[PDB]
Amino acid sequence: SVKVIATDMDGTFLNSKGSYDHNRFQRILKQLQERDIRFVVASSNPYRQLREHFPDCHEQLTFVGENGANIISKNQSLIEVFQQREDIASIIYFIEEKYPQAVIALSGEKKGYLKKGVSENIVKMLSPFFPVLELVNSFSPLPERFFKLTLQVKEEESAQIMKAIADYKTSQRLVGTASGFGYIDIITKGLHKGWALQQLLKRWNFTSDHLMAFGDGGNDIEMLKLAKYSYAMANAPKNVKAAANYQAKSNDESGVLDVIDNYLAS
Ligand SMILES: [Mg+2]
Repeated sequence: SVKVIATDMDGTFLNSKGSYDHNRFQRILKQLQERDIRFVVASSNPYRQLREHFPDCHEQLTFVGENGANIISKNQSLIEVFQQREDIASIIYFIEEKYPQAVIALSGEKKGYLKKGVSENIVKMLSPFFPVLELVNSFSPLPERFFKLTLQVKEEESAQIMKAIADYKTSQRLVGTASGFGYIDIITKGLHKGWALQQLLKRWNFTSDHLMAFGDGGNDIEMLKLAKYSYAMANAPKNVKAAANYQAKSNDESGVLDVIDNYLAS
């Protein structure tokens, strides 16, 4: 009895080439709509970057970006929660002083920011997760309103740095969540994809019993635990599989659309 379908993007809905079966999807979408089944894109990426994947139908979908702080539906802003400048400045000072190896990117309403001096190769890596990317000589004072920050770090120091963040004075406001191999999103504490879906379920008057959800990452775990019909991609790591009730094929075998066509076929 599925009424909302929510999917992660990178590593899940998207294949390893960063694309998906457009035709198969649009035909599925027509089906979902005529059944009043809601479709939710739930990603750490900014909304502006998520809509580009759905050029011809984005206005018919709901988007959860920034892991949760920004929600758009029907091409309209439903929720936008910004971090406090004082908190941002403070966690930045802490990371610069304590973990100089982490590359810091700020994710703003309209663009992203890196510090000048970051290597071209990093700039080239990140520039994909941002509409526009501006380089500044300092973060103090700050530039725009910001949904989240992103740290690029060695995957092996990831846990340590996340714990350092959780133990810092900004603790009640800011928390890290693994948003990919070698990445930590510093989000407003509690504003994760599970929270986002709860807000949408509560607003559409459904329960988690009607939720089907797909993920492959740490930042998908609250969402997966929430959804009764929770799917870890075949390519997800053990801990993310632990949070799911069902396993899908890999993102390179259209694992998401496969499950959806299966449900519909039911
Ligand atoms: Mg992912």
